[PDB]
Amino acid sequence: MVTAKKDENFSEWYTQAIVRSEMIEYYDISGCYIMRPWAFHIWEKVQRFFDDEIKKMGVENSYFPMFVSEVAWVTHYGDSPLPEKIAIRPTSETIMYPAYAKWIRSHRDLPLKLNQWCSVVRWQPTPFLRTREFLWQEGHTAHATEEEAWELVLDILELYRRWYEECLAVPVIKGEKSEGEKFAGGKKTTTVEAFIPENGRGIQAATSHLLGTNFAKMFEIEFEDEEGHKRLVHQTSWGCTTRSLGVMIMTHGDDKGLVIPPRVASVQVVIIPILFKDENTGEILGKCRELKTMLEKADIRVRIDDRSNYTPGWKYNHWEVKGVPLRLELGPKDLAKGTARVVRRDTGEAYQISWADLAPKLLELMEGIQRSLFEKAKARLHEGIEKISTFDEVMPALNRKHLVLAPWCEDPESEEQIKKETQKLSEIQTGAMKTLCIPFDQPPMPEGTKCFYTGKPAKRWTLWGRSY
Amino acid sequence: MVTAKKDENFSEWYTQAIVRSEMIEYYDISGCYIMRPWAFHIWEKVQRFFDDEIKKMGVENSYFPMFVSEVAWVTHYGDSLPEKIAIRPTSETIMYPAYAKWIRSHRDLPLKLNQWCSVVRWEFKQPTPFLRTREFLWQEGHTAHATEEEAWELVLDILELYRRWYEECLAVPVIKGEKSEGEKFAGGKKTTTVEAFIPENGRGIQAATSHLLGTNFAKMFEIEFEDEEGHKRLVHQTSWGCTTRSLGVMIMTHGDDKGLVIPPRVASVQVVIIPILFKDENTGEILGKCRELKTMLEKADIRVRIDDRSNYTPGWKYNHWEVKGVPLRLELGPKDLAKGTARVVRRDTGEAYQISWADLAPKLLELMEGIQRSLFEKAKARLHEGIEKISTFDEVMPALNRKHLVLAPWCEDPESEEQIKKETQKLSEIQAIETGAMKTLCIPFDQPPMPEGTKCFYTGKPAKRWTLWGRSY
Ligand SMILES: [Cl-]
Ligand SMILES: [Cl-]
Ligand SMILES: [Cl-]
Ligand SMILES: [Cl-]
Ligand SMILES: [Cl-]
Ligand SMILES: [Cl-]
Ligand SMILES: [Cl-]
Repeated sequence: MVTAKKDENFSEWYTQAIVRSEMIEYYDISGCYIMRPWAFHIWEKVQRFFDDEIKKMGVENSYFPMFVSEVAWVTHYGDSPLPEKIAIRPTSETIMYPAYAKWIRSHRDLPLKLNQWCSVVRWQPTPFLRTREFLWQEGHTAHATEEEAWELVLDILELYRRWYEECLAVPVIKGEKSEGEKFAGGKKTTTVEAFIPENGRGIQAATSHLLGTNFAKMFEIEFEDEEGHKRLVHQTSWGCTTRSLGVMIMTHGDDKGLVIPPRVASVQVVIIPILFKDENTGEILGKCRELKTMLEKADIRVRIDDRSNYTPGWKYNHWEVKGVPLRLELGPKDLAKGTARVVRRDTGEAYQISWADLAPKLLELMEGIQRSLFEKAKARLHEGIEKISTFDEVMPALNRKHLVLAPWCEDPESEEQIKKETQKLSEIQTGAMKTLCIPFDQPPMPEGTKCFYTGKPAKRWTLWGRSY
Repeated sequence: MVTAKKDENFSEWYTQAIVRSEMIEYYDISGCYIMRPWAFHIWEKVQRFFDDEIKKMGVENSYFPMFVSEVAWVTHYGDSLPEKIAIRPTSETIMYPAYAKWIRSHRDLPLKLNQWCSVVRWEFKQPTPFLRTREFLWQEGHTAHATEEEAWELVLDILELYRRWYEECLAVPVIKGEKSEGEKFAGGKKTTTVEAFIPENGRGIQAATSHLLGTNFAKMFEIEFEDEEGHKRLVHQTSWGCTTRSLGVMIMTHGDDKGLVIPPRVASVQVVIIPILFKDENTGEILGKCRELKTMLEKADIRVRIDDRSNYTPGWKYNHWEVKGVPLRLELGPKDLAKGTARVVRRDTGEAYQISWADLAPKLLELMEGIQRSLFEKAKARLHEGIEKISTFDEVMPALNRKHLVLAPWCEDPESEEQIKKETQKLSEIQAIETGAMKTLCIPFDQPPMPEGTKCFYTGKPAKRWTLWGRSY
């Protein structure tokens, strides 16, 4: 059972929700966690979804060593030292890019498209959101042209929007990072941003980089043009991590614990046979098994919780804290009437559905729930963004736990100034406010509109806020 | 092109085939390889098949951390770490303290976990991709049950999946069996196995294992639960794993002198379309029909690739896809455009078929089935031809020298195995003068009859069970 209130002690509510739903287990190296089936199976769903979509695009998977010759060093084995100290892979570029130079010779070798599903390590932790060790996906492509490369960068970004909005039901905002927030080696970084109302922080959801040609020049990734001319390749890289799970929990969770969007739920309907005195139990258990079969033929994912060592009441709370969307109760009365009682997790509403009507009615409720979760979350995000024009509007907005959309000249130096300044003021009253992205969806920029900070001509509207 | 002959130069053969098929790239750290798609997608398909099957059993996936508090130590970050930390040696050290916390009552049982991941084994000797590597991919399962009976049952269920992984997906025949006391897992009580055979060097190779760990691990980590009557019991555990070795085994089993032969059930591309074009001839007539034929074939779920690359001849493409072991090649030339047919070539036998465009999808599904059945049947016939049923130790060296295994009546005494290993190691060296040790591979589940007085082929003590021996990987 979850006792901490989401809107009162947020970090405590969160720890409760993930721990009490059996998603994680804690561990003696800080920033490292055991990922349990309840969390891992949800990751399987999005992984499957993304994997299928990238295969449609002709992307292939592969696996690279975790060892190369910033860095973390394996220097000893036992007590004997290593004749050469071997590095754990800091980043994949080190290995993939030499290999790309050797595999690419002609335009006939392009585009080259590889992805990896693996875990990675980094070196003040929060489960899912910021960990020393996570699962992710990372893709690296090589093209003959920038247009082709750029088209892939956006296609992936669109898949990341889908992963969040279609699967996780989390609304996200597409945009470019500032010069100071993009990948430093790369030409151009696109991103997806989410928002956590309860502490008003923005959080980067996934990223898709147009890397251009620097790494190609650096690793001599070169190809023969159709006319026989030596050209550099145009590269992209992209990734999305198990952070996405964090955001989903934080977005849809309520006081009773997890709420899982049907489209990614391991168990969509849990069936709970009510036993009170042992005269009707056989018929009841038998019916449930039939309903499971009937529902499964409609692609519904179902688990009968017929464990005899637990009460009906214990089962409700259990499947509620785990966030199963739909609970179906079948007791002696329900059996006699030919019906089942169904309760949605998002709202608590209960329905009495007759056996024949069950598949279509559950299919429909799940769509209702999935959509309802997203729209509620979308409404919240819009409610958390304040359009503003002057810097003095900023601190009052951040105290409302809101983000801000403001006209900015896009001067990198101004962004550092803005970071420092907002940090400084937040202390008097980290607290810093930084660019989250410059949205693809730009409102109009009336002529002569000034940057909200420097007074100079504003170039574009920028999403700002406190951040993870 | 592959230049080494599979039975004359087996190792060289194997090395050419994996590289020229573009299954792997080489890497500056020895025993470490990049696994390119042609290889990795075969891993993807077996993983899918296996992961579907264990979910039906209630096994659930999880992810345990790669680092911990014979070990490889990470000591610095840049130029510098306070506690020297370690790449996870086995998974038991992290997993079993967690099982100890998770298990308290009979209601918590059974507990069935699995992990898909990469592993580092630091000691490898001489490196060969899929066979002897620093890093590999695997799955490892770990369960815990109220009774030994239930766990044992799970062990055998898992072993059955391992037979299916090999025989159904990779068309590799295997033999289920019990390991001997000296070949089993040290700490466990019973260990079952799935063995394969490599005709070209006469070696057996362990394909996968499923262990009845019993309770000694429970005792060591204090994984106890309370009985349904309040008594503290130790859990009965299992574990089981299957690695990328499965692929090296598939490679060895079906390959021939032109290169790889990949079973249609796991081939990344099942049907390569090869437009009979030359440089700057393209008029769209050939590519056009090729694309239509592709679309038509994917409507029957055939995995299809057109090789439209402009700067290679058809002959070079024929060889390139043969080396890669694509099961089926479909050739579309001007002549075929004129006759309303395609010519398709079976990779496994060379046999060619003239097939009319409308017959292609049903005739190709049928061919792929046949290729899949044939690969298994021919490997199974080879497997049973490689096994000699014997009565005494004398018949041993001659059989080893025919690159075969032996099936012998054995008393199962653990010291005899160590002896049988030494003697054969010694006799092999004698011949080298003018490696070689023979061990138990398994005690097969499938027991032929055992007449009343039958003696142990080596000690003369009365024999207990028939036992499969051979030289080994
Ligand atoms: Cl938090
Ligand atoms: Cl899935
Ligand atoms: Cl990346
Ligand atoms: Cl924070
Ligand atoms: Cl070999
Ligand atoms: Cl194991
Ligand atoms: Cl088939």
